[PDB]
Amino acid sequence: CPLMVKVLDAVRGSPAINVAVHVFRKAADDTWEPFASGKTSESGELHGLTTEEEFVEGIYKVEIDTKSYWKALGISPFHEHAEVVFTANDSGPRRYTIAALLSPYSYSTTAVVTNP
Amino acid sequence: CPLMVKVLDAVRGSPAINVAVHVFRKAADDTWEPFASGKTSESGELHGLTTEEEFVEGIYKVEIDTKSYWKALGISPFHEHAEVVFTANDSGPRRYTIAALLSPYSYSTTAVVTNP
Amino acid sequence: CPLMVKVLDAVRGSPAINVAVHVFRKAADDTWEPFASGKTSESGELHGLTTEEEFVEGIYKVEIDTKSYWKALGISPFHEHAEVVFTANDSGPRRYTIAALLSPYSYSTTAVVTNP
Amino acid sequence: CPLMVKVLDAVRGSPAINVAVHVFRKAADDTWEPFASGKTSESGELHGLTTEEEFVEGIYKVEIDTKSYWKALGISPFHEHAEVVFTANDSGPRRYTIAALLSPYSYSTTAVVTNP
Ligand SMILES: [Re]
Ligand SMILES: [Re]
Ligand SMILES: [Re]
Ligand SMILES: [Re]
Repeated sequence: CPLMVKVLDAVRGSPAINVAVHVFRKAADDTWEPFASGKTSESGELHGLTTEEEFVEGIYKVEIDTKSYWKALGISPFHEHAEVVFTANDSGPRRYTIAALLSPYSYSTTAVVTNP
Repeated sequence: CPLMVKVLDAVRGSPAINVAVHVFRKAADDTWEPFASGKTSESGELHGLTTEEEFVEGIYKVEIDTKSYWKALGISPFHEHAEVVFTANDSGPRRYTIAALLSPYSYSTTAVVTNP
Repeated sequence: CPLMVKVLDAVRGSPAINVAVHVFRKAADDTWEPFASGKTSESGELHGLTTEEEFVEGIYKVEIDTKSYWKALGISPFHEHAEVVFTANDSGPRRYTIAALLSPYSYSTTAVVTNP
Repeated sequence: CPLMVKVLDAVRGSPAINVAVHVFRKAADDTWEPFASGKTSESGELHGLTTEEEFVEGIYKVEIDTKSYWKALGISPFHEHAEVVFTANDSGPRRYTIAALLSPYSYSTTAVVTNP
């Protein structure tokens, strides 16, 4: 419940299905440790990355790999990786939605952060 | 010139060229009155809409004829047109740049106000 | 189920609660007829505007009035109305989400259009 | 100059001034190599990053130090920095303009490619 990633295609007005998502957390030594991963559903969303027990304060990186999405559309992408880096839970637990909007020459990302 | 409009196409990664733009100003009876109109240049820009003297404080609406633009490129888009409203306060001379970024199912608009 | 409007605040990373939403449909005579209305919930979303029986093909306008949201934040907005106009159901029934992202000097809107 | 970066602040409706920008180029071993860096001017622009000869085909990452920018304005933002990737193909001379629009919880990036 506390972390959900959503990916949308601005050209098609559609969810982006089968986008690979990787989450890393910055460790003590300043390296990126693996945290969680998954693939977006039919609705362009990925739920169940983590639990409130595991999603502690820290610096997180969310990566998306869109190759499979673009190729399913018959598109040969010129690049296919996007990353965002943020601080989480630093004023207490919140629920986070990280949304990306894709097009060929533009990219947006927005975070919505709510209470219970 | 105190008012410029700039339009960008996120599908082509290009200025949006020859796009029709209409600017309206809210009248005292709450109707939108025509103010100026034009078509974007080869750089995606439209200047010469107003002199400094004609550009008074008020609530302005910029309407961008995205429908015709996308259809001319063989694309059937979502919106009939793109619209943004912006307010000009009274001030010393200020330049207002209205920037739109277009995709077939999404757009974003920003008003940049600078003291020249 | 077929039409949902969502409004988000990009400054705060939050849903925009109590935003008034009005939907109009273009009639035979080219006037805008009232269609539906409501207010966004805690989650920034408004569901239950219409039913598949009523949401027929046509040209629709979705208006938002953000005054109550901004004033609750202690903000005195310089304008507080946004509109989008689109064609619906023209290739068969779809579900539509119309999302707006607000900030003081920018505005985005995106439509996501899916099947069952 | 064939590469320019432009950064806009959606909270203030202004160019984002004195913002640090780093540009990296992907190397043959898949690492990001430093390419150039600078700070935005009073118009929100950064030019002089590269000569035409140094700007070869490749995959480029533009990192914008949004964290420091927002903190300097008294705002605690979501992202540690903003990142966009763009690819340059081999071609006749082309100008690449990378445009970012910043809010504390959202940003959008676009690559505009023009034939001068
Ligand atoms: Re991508
Ligand atoms: Re404004
Ligand atoms: Re608004
Ligand atoms: Re690109």
